[PDB]
Amino acid sequence: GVEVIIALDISNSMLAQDVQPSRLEKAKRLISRLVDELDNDKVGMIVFAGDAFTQLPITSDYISAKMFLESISPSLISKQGTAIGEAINLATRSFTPQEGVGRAIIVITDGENHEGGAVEAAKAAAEKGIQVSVLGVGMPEGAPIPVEGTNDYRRDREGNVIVTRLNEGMCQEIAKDGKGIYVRVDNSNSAQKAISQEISKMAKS
Amino acid sequence: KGVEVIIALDISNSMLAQDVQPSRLEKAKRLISRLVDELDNDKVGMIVFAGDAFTQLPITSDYISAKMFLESISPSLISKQGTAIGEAINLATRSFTPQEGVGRAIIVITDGENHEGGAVEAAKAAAEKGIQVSVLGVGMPEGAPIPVEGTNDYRRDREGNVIVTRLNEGMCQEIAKDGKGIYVRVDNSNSAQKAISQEISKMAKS
Ligand SMILES: [Cl-]
Ligand SMILES: [Cl-]
Ligand SMILES: [Cl-]
Ligand SMILES: [Cl-]
Ligand SMILES: [Cl-]
Ligand SMILES: [Cl-]
Ligand SMILES: [Cl-]
Ligand SMILES: [Cl-]
Ligand SMILES: [Cl-]
Ligand SMILES: [Mg+2]
Ligand SMILES: [Mg+2]
Repeated sequence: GVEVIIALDISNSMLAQDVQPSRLEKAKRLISRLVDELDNDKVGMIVFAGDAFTQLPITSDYISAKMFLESISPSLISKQGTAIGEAINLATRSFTPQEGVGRAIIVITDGENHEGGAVEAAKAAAEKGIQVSVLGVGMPEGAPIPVEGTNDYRRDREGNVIVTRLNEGMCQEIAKDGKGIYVRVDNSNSAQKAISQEISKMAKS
Repeated sequence: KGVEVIIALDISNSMLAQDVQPSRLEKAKRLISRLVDELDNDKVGMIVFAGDAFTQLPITSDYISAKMFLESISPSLISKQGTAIGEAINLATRSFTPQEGVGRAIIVITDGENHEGGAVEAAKAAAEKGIQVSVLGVGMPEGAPIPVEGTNDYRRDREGNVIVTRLNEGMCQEIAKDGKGIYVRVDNSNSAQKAISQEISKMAKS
């Protein structure tokens, strides 16, 4: 039995629709399916934008895990930014006291505009027997972010349309130093299958 | 007291932006349809333009046909891209009846974006022939991306970057001023249509 903590980016950029139906909703589908492949394991979830917080404390209750998953939206966090380092640090503190267990942190993000700290956070996790993997959601080419109520798109401080890009290089550096894997999430089931197989390989270690 | 009205409609790719509902182009068509409903003893013609301009509807009192010619308008009518407002205005001035003593208007409907020059001179030359050139500016000055039909993607430049298109209010205003017509911004209300129909009515009565 292993412990998996998901660190899900819920910043505004995750509402981009360059993966269907959006980055965030694709990420929630993948998590749900990830949970379905778990056996006698425990799963927790952190959400982050400018801050990070524990959305789901580490649990074997998969029915509740899916209900908590389905209620996630960017409105859970008002402060904006991409605080991957804080999320990883929170996750490392969020595992159970048991020794001898395989432990994974799965960061699901577009990796965009992270100031600094994720790489070190991932390094610190790795040296505590935790493997940090990153699932990169979005495309490097860039997409605008639709606004639900209106017919407009998200705008920066100056009032210009925001184009958000997947930053794969950032995602890759985190995963390398966190001793996990990186995979790009696209419309297929490829990312979910790749991370699920990394989980169950860790389980048989 | 009949007048002659020629509409010069921008059908370049930027008119597929959806910052006015349902799009800049489709909003323009709906406005034109209502403009035609307000005509009485009048004639109407239509030109579409992007990189080139052509006559979509020769000047006519047949409003039923005018509306069905409107429906067939889309950007695929012209493949060459650009914003050839001057060419459209110049074509419009050649398209009116020869008859002297008749009020005549050219109504340019566009986001006025990336015009290379000529429009203001063209509008001035129309004005010197007694034709009043008005401009209905569609879109947001603050910019919008251009969705691609059927997909969840957006039009991209050569380098792969999302295109953002803005209404250029300044350019639209210069054209209307020198053309001796009015400038009005098109938004989601019926305000632009009523302003222009008012201008047309005012012309017919003077
Ligand atoms: Cl999936
Ligand atoms: Cl951070
Ligand atoms: Cl970093
Ligand atoms: Cl912009
Ligand atoms: Cl274009
Ligand atoms: Cl209207
Ligand atoms: Cl021109
Ligand atoms: Cl000009
Ligand atoms: Cl861009
Ligand atoms: Mg973001
Ligand atoms: Mg254009």
